[PDB]
Amino acid sequence: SMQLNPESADLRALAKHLYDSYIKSFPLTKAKARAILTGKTTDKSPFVIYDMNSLMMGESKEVAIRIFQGCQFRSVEAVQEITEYAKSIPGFVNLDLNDQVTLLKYGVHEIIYTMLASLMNKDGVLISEGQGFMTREFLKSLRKPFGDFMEPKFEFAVKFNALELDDSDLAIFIAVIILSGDRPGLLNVKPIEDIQDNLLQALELQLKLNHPESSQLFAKLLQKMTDLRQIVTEHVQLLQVIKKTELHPLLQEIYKD
Ligand SMILES: O=C(NCc1ccc(NS(=O)(=O)C2CC2)cc1C(F)(F)F)c1ccc2c(ccn2Cc2cccc(F)c2)c1
Repeated sequence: SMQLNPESADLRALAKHLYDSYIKSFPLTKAKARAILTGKTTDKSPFVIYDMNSLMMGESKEVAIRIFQGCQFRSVEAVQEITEYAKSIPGFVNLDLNDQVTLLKYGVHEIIYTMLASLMNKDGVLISEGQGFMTREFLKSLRKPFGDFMEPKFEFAVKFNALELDDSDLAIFIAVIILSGDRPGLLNVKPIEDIQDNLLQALELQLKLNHPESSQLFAKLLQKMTDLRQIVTEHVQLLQVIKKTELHPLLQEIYKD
């Protein structure tokens, strides 16, 4: 932040641009989520699924299957949302279409887990764009091996939510994730890394401006990009299981290779 000059003003314009398209691409923001989770919102208070009884009034193996079929459904519409946003990242549509598909191939699950944290508190998660709330302990209590399917998310979210990012912060963060230069099968790492470096400059200036009394928030955020890789691997391992135990075409395209 040290200087107010043309370079720092471009980085603010890039942050504004990302925020606006974020707001356009993501109906349920962290600000709206935090409002629903605190009772303040105008929107009719969401129904709380906390046991088998409350799940029935909301709508065993059938209870589990149904829940995971919604998570597959919402995850598909979540990929649409994130596709829209990526298109708004200055530069992104000027890379080999192959690289674009790649960057998004490996990106969506990391963003999903990132933005899922926005919908979470200690007690549980907002579902169906804020109309429901499903508790951590209920999800936990589901038949093995689906029973332990969100716990990693809740664990991630607890530590992620303690950073106290807002929508402005997350917009740039989410862009930094999509423009990851280490994804398999990238043709041109240079142009990708080049955009990410500018995004990383915009994030840093954003975190300095937005979190005055917040030590190494930049470093801690970049370390979260490490937690996310690990979480995505552990999901895949869990689905490598369901294959033998018990997805959606576009999720199958992403899980392949
Ligand atoms: O928003 C949902 N889930 C978000 C989500 C996304 C991904 C995941 N994890 S994942 O899939 O592993 C990710 C990598 C791709 C988990 C969730 C979670 F539920 F935990 F929050 C949601 C939940 C229930 C829904 C539906 C749709 C139908 N059900 C039933 C119903 C329950 C209550 C009322 C009702 F009308 C339907 C959608």
